[PDB]
Amino acid sequence: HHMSYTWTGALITPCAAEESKLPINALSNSLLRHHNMVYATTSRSAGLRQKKVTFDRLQVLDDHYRDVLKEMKAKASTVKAKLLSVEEACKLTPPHSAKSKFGYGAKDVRNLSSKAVNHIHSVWKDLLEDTVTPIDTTIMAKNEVFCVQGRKPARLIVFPDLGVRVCEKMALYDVVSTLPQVVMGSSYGFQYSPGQRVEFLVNTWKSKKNPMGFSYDTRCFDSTVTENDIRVEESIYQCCDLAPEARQAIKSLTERLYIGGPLTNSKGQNCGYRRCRASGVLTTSCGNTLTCYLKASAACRAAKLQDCTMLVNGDDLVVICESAGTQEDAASLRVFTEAMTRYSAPPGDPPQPEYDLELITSCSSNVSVAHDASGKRVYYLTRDPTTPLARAAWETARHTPVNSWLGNIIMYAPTLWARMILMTHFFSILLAQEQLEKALDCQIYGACYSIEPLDLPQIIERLHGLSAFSLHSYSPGEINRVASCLRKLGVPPLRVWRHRARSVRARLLSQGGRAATCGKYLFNWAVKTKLKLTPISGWFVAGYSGGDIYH
Ligand SMILES: CC(C)CCn1c(=O)c(C2=NS(=O)(=O)c3cc(NS(C)(=O)=O)ccc3N2)c(O)n2ccnc12
Repeated sequence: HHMSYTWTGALITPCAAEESKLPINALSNSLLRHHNMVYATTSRSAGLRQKKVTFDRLQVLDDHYRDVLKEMKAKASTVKAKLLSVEEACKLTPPHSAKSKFGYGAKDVRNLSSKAVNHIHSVWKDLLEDTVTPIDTTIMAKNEVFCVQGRKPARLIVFPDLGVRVCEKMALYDVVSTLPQVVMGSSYGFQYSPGQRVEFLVNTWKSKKNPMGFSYDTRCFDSTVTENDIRVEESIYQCCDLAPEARQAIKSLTERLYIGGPLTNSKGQNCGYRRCRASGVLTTSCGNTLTCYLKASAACRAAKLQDCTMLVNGDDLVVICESAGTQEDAASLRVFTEAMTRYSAPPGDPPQPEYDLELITSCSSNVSVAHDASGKRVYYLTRDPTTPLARAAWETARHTPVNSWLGNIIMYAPTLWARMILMTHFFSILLAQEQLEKALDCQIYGACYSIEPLDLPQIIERLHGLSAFSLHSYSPGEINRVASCLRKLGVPPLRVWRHRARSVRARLLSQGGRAATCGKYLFNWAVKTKLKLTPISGWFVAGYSGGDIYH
Protein backbone atom coordinates (compact mmCIF):
# COMPACT_ATOMS: atom_id res chain seq x y z
CA HIS A 1 0.00 0.00 0.00
CA HIS A 2 0.97 3.71 -0.73
CA MET A 3 -2.00 5.19 1.09
CA SER A 4 -2.61 9.00 1.05
CA TYR A 5 -3.63 8.95 4.70
CA THR A 6 -3.93 6.56 7.68
CA TRP A 7 -6.42 7.29 10.49
CA THR A 8 -6.60 6.45 14.21
CA GLY A 9 -10.38 7.07 14.54
CA ALA A 10 -10.04 10.25 16.64
CA LEU A 11 -12.44 12.82 15.15
CA ILE A 12 -11.46 16.00 13.38
CA THR A 13 -12.74 18.60 15.74
CA PRO A 14 -13.89 22.30 15.68
CA CYS A 15 -12.21 25.08 17.80
CA ALA A 16 -15.07 27.57 17.66
CA ALA A 17 -18.69 26.41 17.19
CA GLU A 18 -19.87 26.14 13.58
CA GLU A 19 -22.98 27.40 11.75
CA SER A 20 -24.21 25.39 8.76
CA LYS A 21 -27.42 27.42 8.19
CA LEU A 22 -27.42 30.80 6.38
CA PRO A 23 -27.57 33.60 9.07
CA ILE A 24 -30.37 36.12 8.33
CA ASN A 25 -30.51 39.81 9.13
CA ALA A 26 -32.56 42.87 7.96
CA LEU A 27 -30.39 43.04 4.75
CA SER A 28 -30.59 39.38 3.66
CA ASN A 29 -33.89 39.43 1.78
CA SER A 30 -32.89 42.35 -0.39
CA LEU A 31 -30.17 40.14 -1.86
CA LEU A 32 -31.50 36.54 -1.59
CA ARG A 33 -34.83 34.86 -0.60
CA HIS A 34 -34.19 31.08 -1.00
CA HIS A 35 -32.24 30.91 2.22
CA ASN A 36 -32.41 27.12 2.35
CA MET A 37 -30.18 26.74 -0.71
CA VAL A 38 -27.14 28.27 0.98
CA TYR A 39 -25.08 26.28 3.52
CA ALA A 40 -21.62 26.25 5.13
CA THR A 41 -19.49 23.12 5.49
CA THR A 42 -18.62 22.05 9.06
CA SER A 43 -16.52 19.42 10.93
CA ARG A 44 -19.70 17.29 11.10
CA SER A 45 -19.03 16.12 7.53
CA ALA A 46 -15.18 15.54 8.05
CA GLY A 47 -15.72 11.74 8.05
CA LEU A 48 -17.15 11.84 4.48
CA ARG A 49 -14.17 13.90 3.27
CA GLN A 50 -11.77 11.47 4.94
CA LYS A 51 -13.20 8.63 2.86
CA LYS A 52 -12.94 10.55 -0.44
CA VAL A 53 -9.29 11.62 0.17
CA THR A 54 -8.06 8.21 1.48
CA PHE A 55 -6.81 5.92 -1.33
CA ASP A 56 -3.84 3.85 -2.58
CA ARG A 57 -1.56 5.65 -5.05
CA LEU A 58 0.27 3.71 -7.79
CA GLN A 59 2.65 5.52 -10.03
CA VAL A 60 4.47 4.48 -13.21
CA LEU A 61 7.05 6.96 -14.47
CA ASP A 62 8.15 6.59 -18.11
CA ASP A 63 10.61 8.36 -20.38
CA HIS A 64 8.17 11.24 -21.21
CA TYR A 65 8.02 12.07 -17.50
CA ARG A 66 11.80 12.02 -17.08
CA ASP A 67 12.40 14.01 -20.29
CA VAL A 68 10.16 16.87 -19.14
CA LEU A 69 11.61 16.79 -15.69
CA LYS A 70 15.10 17.21 -17.00
CA GLU A 71 14.06 20.25 -19.05
CA MET A 72 12.30 21.74 -16.01
CA LYS A 73 15.42 21.22 -14.02
CA ALA A 74 17.56 22.95 -16.69
CA LYS A 75 15.33 26.08 -16.41
CA ALA A 76 15.31 25.88 -12.58
CA SER A 77 19.16 25.97 -12.62
CA THR A 78 18.99 29.60 -13.89
CA VAL A 79 17.11 30.76 -10.78
CA LYS A 80 18.94 32.54 -7.99
CA ALA A 81 16.94 32.76 -4.71
CA LYS A 82 17.87 34.47 -1.45
CA LEU A 83 17.06 33.63 2.14
CA LEU A 84 14.60 36.08 3.77
CA SER A 85 15.68 37.53 7.14
CA VAL A 86 13.47 36.77 10.19
CA GLU A 87 12.11 40.35 9.96
CA GLU A 88 11.16 40.08 6.34
CA ALA A 89 9.38 36.76 6.87
CA CYS A 90 7.59 38.19 10.00
CA LYS A 91 6.18 41.07 7.89
CA LEU A 92 4.67 38.59 5.42
CA THR A 93 2.56 37.00 8.20
CA PRO A 94 -1.22 37.82 8.22
CA PRO A 95 -2.27 39.79 11.37
CA HIS A 96 -4.91 37.16 12.02
CA SER A 97 -2.84 34.00 11.26
CA ALA A 98 -3.29 31.13 13.78
CA LYS A 99 -1.20 31.74 16.92
CA SER A 100 1.70 29.43 17.89
CA LYS A 101 1.33 26.69 20.58
CA PHE A 102 4.59 28.14 21.96
CA GLY A 103 3.20 31.27 23.67
CA TYR A 104 3.03 34.04 21.01
CA GLY A 105 0.75 35.03 18.12
CA ALA A 106 0.64 36.64 14.67
CA LYS A 107 0.73 40.24 16.07
CA ASP A 108 3.75 39.20 18.10
CA VAL A 109 5.42 37.96 14.97
CA ARG A 110 4.56 41.08 12.96
CA ASN A 111 5.86 43.26 15.82
CA LEU A 112 9.14 41.33 16.08
CA SER A 113 8.49 40.46 19.73
CA SER A 114 11.55 38.93 21.24
CA LYS A 115 9.65 35.90 22.45
CA ALA A 116 8.40 35.31 18.84
CA VAL A 117 11.77 35.99 17.27
CA ASN A 118 13.71 33.83 19.77
CA HIS A 119 11.37 30.97 19.07
CA ILE A 120 11.61 31.35 15.27
CA HIS A 121 15.40 31.40 15.64
CA SER A 122 15.16 28.14 17.59
CA VAL A 123 12.88 26.43 14.95
CA TRP A 124 15.28 27.48 12.19
CA LYS A 125 18.31 26.07 14.10
CA ASP A 126 16.36 22.84 14.69
CA LEU A 127 15.71 22.57 10.88
CA LEU A 128 19.51 22.95 10.26
CA GLU A 129 20.35 20.29 12.86
CA ASP A 130 17.66 17.73 12.23
CA THR A 131 16.46 16.48 8.84
CA VAL A 132 14.45 13.36 10.00
CA THR A 133 11.89 14.04 12.75
CA PRO A 134 8.34 14.53 11.30
CA ILE A 135 7.03 17.95 12.22
CA ASP A 136 3.60 18.23 13.88
CA THR A 137 0.61 19.49 11.87
CA THR A 138 -2.98 20.39 12.82
CA ILE A 139 -5.85 19.10 10.74
CA MET A 140 -9.11 21.17 10.59
CA ALA A 141 -12.34 21.10 8.74
CA LYS A 142 -12.76 24.33 6.62
CA ASN A 143 -16.04 26.28 6.89
CA GLU A 144 -16.92 27.28 3.31
CA VAL A 145 -20.24 28.50 1.86
CA PHE A 146 -21.89 26.96 -1.11
CA CYS A 147 -25.24 26.66 -2.86
CA VAL A 148 -26.89 23.12 -2.80
CA GLN A 149 -26.26 21.28 -6.12
CA GLY A 150 -27.07 18.15 -2.35
CA ARG A 151 -24.09 19.06 -0.09
CA LYS A 152 -20.23 18.94 -0.32
CA PRO A 153 -18.34 17.67 2.72
CA ALA A 154 -15.88 20.05 4.43
CA ARG A 155 -12.48 20.22 2.73
CA LEU A 156 -9.56 19.43 5.08
CA ILE A 157 -6.77 21.91 5.89
CA VAL A 158 -3.43 20.73 7.32
CA PHE A 159 -0.90 23.21 8.60
CA PRO A 160 2.16 23.41 10.86
CA ASP A 161 2.76 25.76 13.77
CA LEU A 162 3.29 29.50 13.28
CA GLY A 163 7.08 29.33 14.01
CA VAL A 164 7.45 26.69 11.27
CA ARG A 165 5.38 28.85 8.87
CA VAL A 166 7.73 31.75 9.41
CA CYS A 167 10.69 29.42 8.72
CA GLU A 168 9.06 28.22 5.52
CA LYS A 169 8.99 31.84 4.29
CA MET A 170 12.60 32.32 5.15
CA ALA A 171 13.79 29.27 3.23
CA LEU A 172 11.31 29.29 0.32
CA TYR A 173 9.42 32.55 -0.19
CA ASP A 174 11.83 33.77 -2.89
CA VAL A 175 12.00 30.33 -4.53
CA VAL A 176 8.17 29.79 -4.75
CA SER A 177 7.70 33.40 -5.98
CA THR A 178 10.23 33.28 -8.79
CA LEU A 179 10.90 29.64 -9.83
CA PRO A 180 7.50 28.69 -11.33
CA GLN A 181 7.51 31.51 -14.02
CA VAL A 182 11.13 30.70 -14.93
CA VAL A 183 10.39 26.94 -15.26
CA MET A 184 7.01 27.23 -17.05
CA GLY A 185 7.16 30.58 -18.77
CA SER A 186 3.85 31.78 -20.14
CA SER A 187 2.10 28.53 -18.93
CA TYR A 188 2.30 29.68 -15.25
CA GLY A 189 -1.18 30.97 -14.52
CA PHE A 190 -0.54 33.09 -11.38
CA GLN A 191 1.53 35.69 -13.23
CA TYR A 192 -1.64 37.04 -15.06
CA SER A 193 -4.31 39.49 -13.90
CA PRO A 194 -7.66 38.43 -15.12
CA GLY A 195 -7.27 40.76 -18.21
CA GLN A 196 -3.82 39.23 -19.02
CA ARG A 197 -5.17 35.74 -18.54
CA VAL A 198 -8.01 36.44 -21.09
CA GLU A 199 -5.47 37.84 -23.55
CA PHE A 200 -3.21 34.86 -23.16
CA LEU A 201 -6.10 32.43 -23.72
CA VAL A 202 -7.53 34.40 -26.70
CA ASN A 203 -4.07 34.79 -28.25
CA THR A 204 -3.31 31.14 -27.69
CA TRP A 205 -6.66 30.10 -29.21
CA LYS A 206 -5.93 32.32 -32.22
CA SER A 207 -2.29 31.08 -32.57
CA LYS A 208 -3.84 27.73 -33.73
CA LYS A 209 -4.90 27.02 -37.33
CA ASN A 210 -7.70 24.74 -35.94
CA PRO A 211 -8.00 25.27 -32.15
CA MET A 212 -9.02 22.58 -29.74
CA GLY A 213 -8.93 23.03 -25.96
CA PHE A 214 -9.79 21.21 -22.77
CA SER A 215 -9.74 21.56 -19.03
CA TYR A 216 -8.36 18.71 -17.01
CA ASP A 217 -9.75 18.15 -13.55
CA THR A 218 -7.74 15.78 -11.30
CA ARG A 219 -9.81 14.12 -8.56
CA CYS A 220 -8.59 15.34 -5.09
CA PHE A 221 -5.29 16.50 -6.50
CA ASP A 222 -3.60 16.90 -3.08
CA SER A 223 -4.29 13.26 -2.28
CA THR A 224 -2.81 12.12 -5.64
CA VAL A 225 0.52 13.77 -4.84
CA THR A 226 3.03 11.06 -3.90
CA GLU A 227 6.21 11.07 -1.83
CA ASN A 228 7.99 10.67 -5.21
CA ASP A 229 6.26 13.83 -6.39
CA ILE A 230 7.25 15.90 -3.32
CA ARG A 231 10.96 14.75 -3.51
CA VAL A 232 10.95 15.52 -7.23
CA GLU A 233 9.67 18.95 -6.38
CA GLU A 234 12.48 19.31 -3.86
CA SER A 235 15.00 18.20 -6.55
CA ILE A 236 13.71 21.14 -8.70
CA TYR A 237 14.12 23.70 -5.84
CA GLN A 238 17.63 22.32 -5.24
CA CYS A 239 18.61 23.25 -8.89
CA CYS A 240 18.38 26.94 -7.93
CA ASP A 241 21.45 28.87 -6.86
CA LEU A 242 20.81 28.90 -3.13
CA ALA A 243 22.83 29.61 -0.07
CA PRO A 244 24.05 26.30 1.56
CA GLU A 245 21.86 27.14 4.64
CA ALA A 246 18.76 27.49 2.46
CA ARG A 247 19.65 24.10 0.74
CA GLN A 248 19.66 22.47 4.17
CA ALA A 249 16.40 24.08 5.44
CA ILE A 250 14.64 23.07 2.20
CA LYS A 251 15.86 19.49 2.52
CA SER A 252 14.77 19.43 6.08
CA LEU A 253 11.31 20.92 5.41
CA THR A 254 10.84 18.44 2.60
CA GLU A 255 11.71 15.30 4.74
CA ARG A 256 10.01 16.43 7.92
CA LEU A 257 6.96 18.38 6.73
CA TYR A 258 6.25 18.33 2.92
CA ILE A 259 6.45 14.60 2.40
CA GLY A 260 4.14 13.72 5.27
CA GLY A 261 3.72 13.74 9.03
CA PRO A 262 1.32 13.24 11.93
CA LEU A 263 -2.09 14.95 12.09
CA THR A 264 -3.30 16.47 15.26
CA ASN A 265 -6.84 17.72 15.87
CA SER A 266 -7.71 21.04 17.57
CA LYS A 267 -7.94 19.14 20.88
CA GLY A 268 -4.35 17.72 20.74
CA GLN A 269 -5.26 14.13 19.76
CA ASN A 270 -3.59 12.09 17.05
CA CYS A 271 -5.85 11.70 14.02
CA GLY A 272 -3.49 9.72 11.88
CA TYR A 273 -0.77 10.37 9.37
CA ARG A 274 -0.45 12.15 6.04
CA ARG A 275 1.70 10.91 3.08
CA CYS A 276 0.41 13.38 0.49
CA ARG A 277 0.33 17.12 -0.06
CA ALA A 278 -0.58 19.27 2.94
CA SER A 279 -3.07 22.00 1.97
CA GLY A 280 -1.67 24.58 4.40
CA VAL A 281 2.02 24.85 3.59
CA LEU A 282 3.98 27.60 1.69
CA THR A 283 4.88 25.26 -1.18
CA THR A 284 1.32 23.94 -1.79
CA SER A 285 0.63 26.26 -4.79
CA CYS A 286 4.19 26.08 -6.39
CA GLY A 287 4.44 22.31 -5.61
CA ASN A 288 1.05 21.53 -7.12
CA THR A 289 1.72 23.78 -10.21
CA LEU A 290 5.10 22.10 -10.90
CA THR A 291 3.70 18.61 -10.39
CA CYS A 292 0.57 19.23 -12.45
CA TYR A 293 2.65 20.91 -15.25
CA LEU A 294 5.22 17.99 -15.26
CA LYS A 295 2.58 15.23 -15.47
CA ALA A 296 0.46 17.17 -17.95
CA SER A 297 3.43 18.06 -20.20
CA ALA A 298 4.56 14.41 -20.20
CA ALA A 299 0.95 13.30 -20.88
CA CYS A 300 0.66 15.66 -23.88
CA ARG A 301 3.75 13.93 -25.36
CA ALA A 302 2.29 10.49 -24.74
CA ALA A 303 -0.88 11.53 -26.51
CA LYS A 304 0.98 13.17 -29.47
CA LEU A 305 -1.00 16.39 -29.01
CA GLN A 306 0.14 18.78 -31.73
CA ASP A 307 1.47 22.23 -30.78
CA CYS A 308 -0.03 22.42 -27.30
CA THR A 309 0.03 25.34 -25.01
CA MET A 310 -0.85 24.68 -21.37
CA LEU A 311 -2.04 26.99 -18.59
CA VAL A 312 -1.48 25.82 -15.04
CA ASN A 313 -2.68 27.26 -11.72
CA GLY A 314 -1.79 24.70 -9.06
CA ASP A 315 -4.06 21.74 -9.65
CA ASP A 316 -6.11 23.63 -12.34
CA LEU A 317 -5.11 22.75 -15.91
CA VAL A 318 -6.29 23.77 -19.33
CA VAL A 319 -4.64 22.75 -22.64
CA ILE A 320 -5.16 24.35 -26.03
CA CYS A 321 -3.60 22.61 -29.06
CA GLU A 322 -3.80 22.15 -32.90
CA SER A 323 -6.84 19.94 -33.63
CA ALA A 324 -6.21 16.75 -35.59
CA GLY A 325 -9.96 16.48 -36.43
CA THR A 326 -12.79 15.58 -34.00
CA GLN A 327 -12.34 11.77 -33.90
CA GLU A 328 -8.56 12.05 -33.58
CA ASP A 329 -8.97 14.82 -30.88
CA ALA A 330 -11.26 12.58 -28.76
CA ALA A 331 -8.91 9.54 -29.00
CA SER A 332 -5.94 11.81 -28.04
CA LEU A 333 -7.71 12.90 -24.87
CA ARG A 334 -8.25 9.31 -23.84
CA VAL A 335 -4.51 8.66 -24.18
CA PHE A 336 -3.69 11.91 -22.37
CA THR A 337 -5.95 10.76 -19.49
CA GLU A 338 -4.49 7.22 -19.38
CA ALA A 339 -1.05 8.86 -19.04
CA MET A 340 -2.22 11.26 -16.29
CA THR A 341 -3.68 8.30 -14.51
CA ARG A 342 -0.49 6.15 -14.65
CA TYR A 343 1.19 9.30 -13.23
CA SER A 344 -1.33 9.24 -10.26
CA ALA A 345 -3.47 12.17 -11.41
CA PRO A 346 -6.68 10.37 -12.40
CA PRO A 347 -9.56 12.56 -13.71
CA GLY A 348 -12.49 13.71 -11.65
CA ASP A 349 -14.65 14.02 -14.74
CA PRO A 350 -13.43 12.76 -18.06
CA PRO A 351 -11.99 15.67 -20.03
CA GLN A 352 -13.85 16.79 -23.15
CA PRO A 353 -12.61 18.40 -26.32
CA GLU A 354 -14.01 21.89 -26.91
CA TYR A 355 -14.03 23.88 -30.14
CA ASP A 356 -15.55 27.00 -28.57
CA LEU A 357 -13.18 29.00 -26.34
CA GLU A 358 -16.14 30.31 -24.37
CA LEU A 359 -17.23 26.85 -23.31
CA ILE A 360 -13.97 26.06 -21.55
CA THR A 361 -13.98 26.64 -17.78
CA SER A 362 -10.59 26.83 -15.98
CA CYS A 363 -9.95 28.39 -12.59
CA SER A 364 -13.74 28.20 -12.44
CA SER A 365 -13.94 30.92 -15.14
CA ASN A 366 -14.64 31.20 -18.93
CA VAL A 367 -13.92 33.90 -21.48
CA SER A 368 -16.90 35.82 -22.83
CA VAL A 369 -17.47 38.91 -24.88
CA ALA A 370 -19.14 42.30 -24.34
CA HIS A 371 -18.80 45.63 -26.16
CA ASP A 372 -16.90 48.76 -24.98
CA ALA A 373 -18.11 52.41 -25.27
CA SER A 374 -16.83 52.57 -28.91
CA GLY A 375 -18.83 49.38 -29.61
CA LYS A 376 -15.76 47.20 -30.23
CA ARG A 377 -15.87 43.53 -29.10
CA VAL A 378 -14.01 43.07 -25.80
CA TYR A 379 -13.10 39.72 -24.19
CA TYR A 380 -13.30 39.43 -20.43
CA LEU A 381 -13.29 36.80 -17.74
CA THR A 382 -16.52 35.80 -16.05
CA ARG A 383 -17.97 32.78 -14.14
CA ASP A 384 -21.20 31.26 -12.96
CA PRO A 385 -22.22 33.72 -10.13
CA THR A 386 -23.92 31.04 -7.91
CA THR A 387 -21.07 30.61 -5.37
CA PRO A 388 -20.15 34.31 -5.32
CA LEU A 389 -23.83 35.15 -4.60
CA ALA A 390 -24.23 32.47 -1.89
CA ARG A 391 -21.10 33.76 -0.10
CA ALA A 392 -22.16 37.45 -0.45
CA ALA A 393 -25.41 36.42 1.21
CA TRP A 394 -23.46 34.89 4.16
CA GLU A 395 -21.28 38.02 4.32
CA THR A 396 -24.27 40.39 4.35
CA ALA A 397 -25.33 39.05 7.77
CA ARG A 398 -21.99 37.81 9.25
CA HIS A 399 -18.47 39.24 9.49
CA THR A 400 -16.12 36.61 8.06
CA PRO A 401 -12.26 36.61 8.04
CA VAL A 402 -12.26 36.89 4.15
CA ASN A 403 -14.70 39.18 2.29
CA SER A 404 -15.20 37.13 -0.88
CA TRP A 405 -17.51 39.82 -2.24
CA LEU A 406 -14.57 42.23 -2.34
CA GLY A 407 -12.13 39.74 -4.00
CA ASN A 408 -14.91 39.01 -6.46
CA ILE A 409 -15.63 42.61 -7.41
CA ILE A 410 -11.87 43.08 -7.98
CA MET A 411 -11.31 40.00 -10.00
CA TYR A 412 -14.61 40.05 -11.92
CA ALA A 413 -15.19 43.82 -12.13
CA PRO A 414 -16.09 43.81 -15.93
CA THR A 415 -18.84 41.22 -15.41
CA LEU A 416 -22.58 41.90 -15.51
CA TRP A 417 -23.16 40.26 -12.13
CA ALA A 418 -20.33 41.89 -10.13
CA ARG A 419 -21.26 45.34 -11.38
CA MET A 420 -25.04 45.17 -11.07
CA ILE A 421 -25.34 43.06 -7.90
CA LEU A 422 -22.22 42.87 -5.88
CA MET A 423 -21.10 46.57 -6.30
CA THR A 424 -24.66 47.89 -5.87
CA HIS A 425 -25.43 45.70 -2.80
CA PHE A 426 -22.17 46.16 -0.87
CA PHE A 427 -21.79 49.91 -1.54
CA SER A 428 -25.34 50.35 -0.23
CA ILE A 429 -24.40 48.48 3.01
CA LEU A 430 -21.11 50.42 3.43
CA LEU A 431 -22.75 53.86 2.84
CA ALA A 432 -25.46 53.12 5.47
CA GLN A 433 -22.79 52.11 7.97
CA GLU A 434 -20.33 54.95 6.94
CA GLN A 435 -17.71 52.29 6.38
CA LEU A 436 -16.37 53.04 2.84
CA GLU A 437 -13.06 54.09 4.48
CA LYS A 438 -12.66 50.83 6.48
CA ALA A 439 -9.94 48.44 5.14
CA LEU A 440 -11.22 44.95 4.60
CA ASP A 441 -9.32 41.67 4.12
CA CYS A 442 -9.68 39.63 0.98
CA GLN A 443 -7.81 36.82 -0.72
CA ILE A 444 -6.29 36.96 -4.26
CA TYR A 445 -4.40 33.86 -5.56
CA GLY A 446 -4.27 32.67 -1.95
CA ALA A 447 -2.54 35.78 -0.53
CA CYS A 448 -4.27 38.07 1.88
CA TYR A 449 -4.75 41.76 1.16
CA SER A 450 -6.25 44.56 3.22
CA ILE A 451 -8.17 46.77 0.72
CA GLU A 452 -10.19 49.99 1.28
CA PRO A 453 -13.43 49.78 -0.74
CA LEU A 454 -13.06 53.45 -1.58
CA ASP A 455 -9.91 52.41 -3.57
CA LEU A 456 -11.81 50.14 -5.92
CA PRO A 457 -12.04 52.43 -8.94
CA GLN A 458 -8.18 52.86 -9.02
CA ILE A 459 -7.66 49.14 -8.43
CA ILE A 460 -10.12 48.13 -11.12
CA GLU A 461 -8.72 50.67 -13.68
CA ARG A 462 -5.19 49.36 -12.99
CA LEU A 463 -6.17 45.68 -13.44
CA HIS A 464 -8.89 45.74 -16.09
CA GLY A 465 -8.52 49.11 -17.86
CA LEU A 466 -11.13 51.84 -18.22
CA SER A 467 -13.30 49.62 -20.42
CA ALA A 468 -14.45 47.77 -17.28
CA PHE A 469 -16.62 50.87 -16.34
CA SER A 470 -18.26 50.83 -19.76
CA LEU A 471 -18.82 47.27 -20.99
CA HIS A 472 -22.28 46.62 -22.38
CA SER A 473 -24.25 44.32 -24.73
CA TYR A 474 -23.19 41.21 -22.88
CA SER A 475 -23.76 37.88 -24.73
CA PRO A 476 -27.19 36.20 -24.59
CA GLY A 477 -25.49 33.14 -23.10
CA GLU A 478 -23.91 35.15 -20.28
CA ILE A 479 -27.10 37.18 -19.63
CA ASN A 480 -29.13 34.02 -19.54
CA ARG A 481 -26.78 32.23 -17.08
CA VAL A 482 -26.96 35.28 -14.70
CA ALA A 483 -30.78 35.53 -14.94
CA SER A 484 -31.11 31.78 -14.31
CA CYS A 485 -28.87 31.89 -11.21
CA LEU A 486 -30.99 34.85 -9.90
CA ARG A 487 -34.13 32.78 -10.28
CA LYS A 488 -32.47 29.77 -8.63
CA LEU A 489 -31.36 31.68 -5.53
CA GLY A 490 -34.29 34.12 -5.26
CA VAL A 491 -32.17 37.19 -6.05
CA PRO A 492 -34.15 40.22 -7.40
CA PRO A 493 -33.87 40.51 -11.23
CA LEU A 494 -31.33 42.81 -12.86
CA ARG A 495 -33.92 45.48 -13.57
CA VAL A 496 -34.37 45.90 -9.76
CA TRP A 497 -30.56 46.25 -9.29
CA ARG A 498 -30.27 49.03 -11.92
CA HIS A 499 -32.87 51.06 -9.96
CA ARG A 500 -31.02 50.49 -6.65
CA ALA A 501 -27.70 51.48 -8.34
CA ARG A 502 -29.05 54.89 -9.40
CA SER A 503 -29.82 55.49 -5.73
CA VAL A 504 -26.48 54.17 -4.57
CA ARG A 505 -24.88 56.20 -7.34
CA ALA A 506 -26.62 59.46 -6.22
CA ARG A 507 -25.76 58.73 -2.55
CA LEU A 508 -22.03 58.25 -3.41
CA LEU A 509 -21.96 61.55 -5.34
CA SER A 510 -23.61 63.23 -2.25
CA GLN A 511 -20.13 62.81 -0.62
CA GLY A 512 -17.31 64.05 -2.88
CA GLY A 513 -13.65 62.88 -2.81
CA ARG A 514 -13.10 59.11 -3.20
CA ALA A 515 -16.79 58.29 -2.57
CA ALA A 516 -17.94 60.40 -5.60
CA THR A 517 -15.32 58.75 -7.78
CA CYS A 518 -16.79 55.35 -6.80
CA GLY A 519 -20.19 56.73 -7.74
CA LYS A 520 -18.96 58.24 -10.89
CA TYR A 521 -16.88 55.23 -12.18
CA LEU A 522 -18.45 52.14 -10.61
CA PHE A 523 -22.04 53.01 -11.43
CA ASN A 524 -21.79 54.83 -14.75
CA TRP A 525 -23.71 51.88 -16.25
CA ALA A 526 -26.72 52.84 -14.20
CA VAL A 527 -27.42 56.31 -15.67
CA LYS A 528 -29.23 56.91 -19.03
CA THR A 529 -26.61 59.47 -20.18
CA LYS A 530 -23.05 58.38 -19.28
CA LEU A 531 -20.33 60.81 -18.13
CA LYS A 532 -16.88 60.93 -19.86
CA LEU A 533 -14.75 58.59 -17.79
CA THR A 534 -11.09 59.44 -17.93
CA PRO A 535 -8.03 58.13 -16.13
CA ILE A 536 -7.94 58.70 -12.31
CA SER A 537 1.41 46.29 -6.94
CA GLY A 538 3.20 42.84 -7.00
CA TRP A 539 -0.32 41.37 -7.06
CA PHE A 540 -0.07 38.78 -9.82
CA VAL A 541 3.35 37.34 -9.41
CA ALA A 542 2.64 34.01 -7.81
CA GLY A 543 0.05 31.93 -6.03
CA TYR A 544 0.16 31.20 -2.28
CA SER A 545 -2.86 29.08 -1.45
CA GLY A 546 -2.51 27.75 2.18
CA GLY A 547 0.76 29.73 2.30
CA ASP A 548 -0.21 32.11 5.10
CA ILE A 549 0.98 35.15 3.07
CA TYR A 550 -0.10 38.79 3.69
CA HIS A 551 0.74 41.43 1.18
C1 LIG B 1 -8.32 35.00 -12.95
C2 LIG B 1 -9.30 34.72 -11.81
C3 LIG B 1 -10.44 35.71 -12.05
C4 LIG B 1 -9.77 33.28 -11.79
C5 LIG B 1 -10.63 32.97 -10.59
N1 LIG B 1 -9.88 33.12 -9.33
C6 LIG B 1 -8.86 32.20 -9.01
O1 LIG B 1 -8.54 31.28 -9.76
C7 LIG B 1 -8.08 32.44 -7.78
C8 LIG B 1 -7.20 31.40 -7.32
N2 LIG B 1 -6.82 31.47 -6.03
S1 LIG B 1 -5.95 30.28 -5.42
O2 LIG B 1 -4.57 30.79 -5.44
O3 LIG B 1 -6.35 29.87 -4.11
C9 LIG B 1 -5.98 28.94 -6.35
C10 LIG B 1 -5.39 27.71 -5.99
C11 LIG B 1 -5.40 26.63 -6.90
N3 LIG B 1 -4.89 25.40 -6.65
S2 LIG B 1 -3.81 24.97 -5.55
C12 LIG B 1 -4.56 24.66 -4.07
O4 LIG B 1 -2.93 26.06 -5.48
O5 LIG B 1 -3.26 23.71 -5.97
C13 LIG B 1 -5.97 26.78 -8.17
C14 LIG B 1 -6.56 27.97 -8.51
C15 LIG B 1 -6.62 29.05 -7.65
N4 LIG B 1 -7.15 30.25 -8.04
C16 LIG B 1 -8.60 33.51 -6.89
O6 LIG B 1 -7.98 33.76 -5.75
N5 LIG B 1 -9.59 34.32 -7.29
C17 LIG B 1 -10.15 35.38 -6.71
C18 LIG B 1 -11.14 35.81 -7.54
N6 LIG B 1 -11.15 35.00 -8.62
C19 LIG B 1 -10.19 34.09 -8.45
